[PDB]
Amino acid sequence: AKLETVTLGNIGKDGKQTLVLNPRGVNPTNGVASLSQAGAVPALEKRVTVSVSQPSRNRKNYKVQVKIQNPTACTANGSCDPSVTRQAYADVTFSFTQYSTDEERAFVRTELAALLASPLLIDAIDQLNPAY
Amino acid sequence: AKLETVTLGNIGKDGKQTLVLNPRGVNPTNGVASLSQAGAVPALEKRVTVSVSQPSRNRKNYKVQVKIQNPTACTANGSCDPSVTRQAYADVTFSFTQYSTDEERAFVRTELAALLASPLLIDAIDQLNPAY
Amino acid sequence: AKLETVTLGNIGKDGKQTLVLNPRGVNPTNGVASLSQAGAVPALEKRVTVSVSQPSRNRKNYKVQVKIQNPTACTANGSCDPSVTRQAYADVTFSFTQYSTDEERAFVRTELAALLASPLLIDAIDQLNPAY
Amino acid sequence: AKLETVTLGNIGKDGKQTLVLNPRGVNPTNGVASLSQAGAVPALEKRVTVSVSQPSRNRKNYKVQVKIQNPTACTANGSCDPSVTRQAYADVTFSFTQYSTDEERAFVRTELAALLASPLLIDAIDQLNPAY
Amino acid sequence: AKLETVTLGNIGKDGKQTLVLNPRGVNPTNGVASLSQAGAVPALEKRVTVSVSQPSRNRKNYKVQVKIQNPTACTANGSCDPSVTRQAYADVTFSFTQYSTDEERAFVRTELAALLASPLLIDAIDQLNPAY
Amino acid sequence: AKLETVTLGNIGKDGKQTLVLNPRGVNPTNGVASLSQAGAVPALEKRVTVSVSQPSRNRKNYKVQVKIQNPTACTANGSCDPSVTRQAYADVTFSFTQYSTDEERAFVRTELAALLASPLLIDAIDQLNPAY
Repeated sequence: AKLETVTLGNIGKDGKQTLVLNPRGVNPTNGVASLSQAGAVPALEKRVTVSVSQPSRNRKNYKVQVKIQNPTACTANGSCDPSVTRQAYADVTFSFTQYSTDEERAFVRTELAALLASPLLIDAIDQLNPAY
Repeated sequence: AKLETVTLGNIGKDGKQTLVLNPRGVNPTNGVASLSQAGAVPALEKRVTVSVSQPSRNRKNYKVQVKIQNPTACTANGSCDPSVTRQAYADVTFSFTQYSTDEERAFVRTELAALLASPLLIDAIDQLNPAY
Repeated sequence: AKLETVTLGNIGKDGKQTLVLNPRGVNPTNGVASLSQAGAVPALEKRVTVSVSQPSRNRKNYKVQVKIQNPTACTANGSCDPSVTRQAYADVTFSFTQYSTDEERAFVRTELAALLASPLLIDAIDQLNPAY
Repeated sequence: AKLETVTLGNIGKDGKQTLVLNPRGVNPTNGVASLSQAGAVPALEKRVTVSVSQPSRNRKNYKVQVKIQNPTACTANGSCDPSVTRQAYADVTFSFTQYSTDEERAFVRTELAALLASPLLIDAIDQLNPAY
Repeated sequence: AKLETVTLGNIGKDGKQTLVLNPRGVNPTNGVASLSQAGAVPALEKRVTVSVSQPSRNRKNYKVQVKIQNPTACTANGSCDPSVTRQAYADVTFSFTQYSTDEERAFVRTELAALLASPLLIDAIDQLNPAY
Repeated sequence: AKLETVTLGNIGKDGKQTLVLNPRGVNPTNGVASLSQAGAVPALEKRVTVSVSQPSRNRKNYKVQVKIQNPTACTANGSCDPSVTRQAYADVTFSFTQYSTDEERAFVRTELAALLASPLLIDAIDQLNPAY
């Protein structure tokens, strides 16, 4: 996953928007990759970062974690710089056995995408209805 | 949200498998739909569970939570022992406030579908080649 | 009361408005039904929910409770998303004996509607005058 | 509010009964009108009481409270014993702030009159068939 | 397993009666679902109650249960409630180990319904006559 | 009243299979009518046993006890003689008072068969789907 700029799309309710994730770098002090759209004023921007966690003396498994930050930045007309008055997010953790293969890990990755793209979760997220 | 049979296509590293979930009833303590996999034993494998919390606690926010359970077998016995041994799994939480826009929630959802289609996230999971 | 969408009307001071209550679902963790108009941004919306309480080892009777939420959502022109700066409500509890019949329960239900629709309460609610 | 004789028509499961209340005086401790039912003994049955609180406590809000008392008899004795035994009742509170709009208060009131006319609330009370 | 309205038929001594079971939801502290009868008075109802339990450690097995059914109502010399005595009861549970087949489960369910219909039990139960 | 061979058709998931119980006399330990499946191995696996008792001094209630056993044997890798690994069964009882008669017994056993055949129990048992 050697970082490179990737444009993501089919975004939003209609699946029409795109976003661009430009690597900013990888933070060596915590094992976290970071890419963003824009970035002139980071507080106001959408960001995606990924942690890397390997098996260890105190870790039974390894992880890939994606942190998704989606702020809403507002200012009233007549004023200056906007500020974030909402922070929307997602927190995606993948966790796997050291004896697991690519196909099995991929099932979890693609099951997630296929299911989040399915009505059960589309409604759980857009309508926020109780499972029912 | 509303539960109905879910068919998930284009699954796995090849993008060729199909999974079928059966959301047949919601847990009274956790608000969790049991998305059983099709097949009496396979149902326990590749199982997913889903709950949508309400802003009923002093956080004043809510979370849509999907838990993906993918334990797998290693060589079942003639005694009808499934030999389930190893496991892959994921925890994905969304992680919004009460004033959030449905469109923004949709972006977060579709952005993840897009991230799961990108080498920046895929290589780190299927080939376990992290960001750099 | 198998939930279905119902339009309510003769609403407001003149008895002219209507509202639509679309089931969102029933929360199995607390026995509470929920329906609303709209819902894209739940904090800002009118909602009606109903609890169900049955006789028990620690309950002498059974109840039907209706919770009515009527927020006032405001933003100033030139800004963004409105927020609620008023929460108006009603809390309606019905409670009955296990030996009571439908007619008796209906008397309480229709007595309430007939009386809330009568000047004694119309003025108690719109004018907020002391009983006098 | 202002008290005068109240006639409530279209009462009961059939919508055919008429009740008559007599709001003849307000309780000095609770601010409660005694809406006596017509008839010296029937007055005690199907009795309703009403009070409008003022924002005189550190809540800075107020409540219109109506209490419906519908105890009923089972087979009076020749000794002139009314045999009142079983009871149906309701407590309805409105539950507004000092800055509320009269129109919004009217909506809450009329919305309840409308809810009491809907199967979503009726079936749960008259047939005791709750939401689902 | 959505606990929606259930209609039964072809029942009673001559197989000619019908019954609609109207669910009232599930007890939050007891996994058993309950379904209401057509009677107006709760104290007189013959409620159907149902549960599916799926244990892990402590039992490592599965259980499904239904509770049946009715107290007998009557009056004599004047009353208050036409009161009921439990007279007609049955209790059916299903039990099996983990990882069972759906066909195995189906046979136990269908075998019982067939056994109940069969003369050896349908007449033996009516008469309470041991089969020898 | 009499012991007889039982043929049960239209059973199993598809409602098409037939099971046959060969009579096996009486067990005078408990007054149990023992019947078992008509085959060399089913004789060892699959069986139904039944007893009926009048009230004991500790009941004032008649009892019917039906035990349905449908275990599955598996052949371990090294066995010649397969044995039961999955002991599936059902526990079926009835209880009636000393003043109950034919209709009380009839609606219970016929309502039970109707319940077993209902879509709620078909799904609750065959799939093990909780009624939520």
